[PDB]
Amino acid sequence: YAMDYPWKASLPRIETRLYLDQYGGSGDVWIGKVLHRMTLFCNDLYLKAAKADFSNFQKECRVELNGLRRWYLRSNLEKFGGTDPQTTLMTSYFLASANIFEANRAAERLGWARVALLADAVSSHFRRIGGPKNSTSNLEELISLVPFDDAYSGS
Amino acid sequence: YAMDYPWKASLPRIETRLYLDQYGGSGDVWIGKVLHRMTLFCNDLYLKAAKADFSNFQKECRVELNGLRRWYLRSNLEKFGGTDPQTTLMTSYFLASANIFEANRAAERLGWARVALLADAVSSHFRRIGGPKNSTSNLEELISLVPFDDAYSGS
Repeated sequence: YAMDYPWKASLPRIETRLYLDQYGGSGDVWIGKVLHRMTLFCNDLYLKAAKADFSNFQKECRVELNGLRRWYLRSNLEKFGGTDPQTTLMTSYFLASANIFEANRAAERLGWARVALLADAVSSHFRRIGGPKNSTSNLEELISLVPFDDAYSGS
Repeated sequence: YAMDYPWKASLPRIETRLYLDQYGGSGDVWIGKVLHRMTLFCNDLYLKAAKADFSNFQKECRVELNGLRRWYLRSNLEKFGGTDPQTTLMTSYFLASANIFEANRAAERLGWARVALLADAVSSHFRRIGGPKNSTSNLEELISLVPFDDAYSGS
């Protein structure tokens, strides 16, 4: 994994799932003059911390895409663009949630993935008419499909 | 003044101006059993006190007038409006400045003026077209004339 995925392109979440699938724990032994183990270093407990918090993170985020689904399919924006909405829906939430993965900054997390899906289905719409020379529908009103909050939606 | 200006028609700045003409200071003399004075509140420096409080009130009454009159021109609004827009600006800003007379509430004083132009001048526009039936544009766009404060704008 390290030779073909450099630091420059690795998401900070993909291998953290894969690191569970590669880690033995305290069933792994160092040799020396005499073989030995290290329990401040390797336990069956660091996994128990990790298979607790990452597992409920995997739990608590897949109900969010379940909640993020219908908004895309109700705000009249899913109609045009790609061949199908669902593969663009799951792609745009992956890179928007593999980076930020803690339960206190969801408002930044899901608000990222919304305006992720806003700017590309309209990027599709401009080439399908050939640029902004022959577009007539007003485009600064699509920005209101994100709900109005005071602390965010001003600027 | 007190026989034709009820409490429902008495404004807190046109009142103060109309008492300085009948204010005496220490020149007002009281009659008891003996012709006698009372130096404390019947006092001549009090007349100079409020008049020192009243000039510096009016000094911002000219510069917010000059400040607003350059904004109303460039905003392309004199297309609409009454045939005398300067006095229409006068009758709108005064109706705020006679109400709020404290200094550091200028943002309340400017906003009450700047909304009540573009909220009134549109009502002239509908008297020609018949209502909202025969409209030809999006009337929602007319807060572009309003300055952007990053806290105050969106709500």
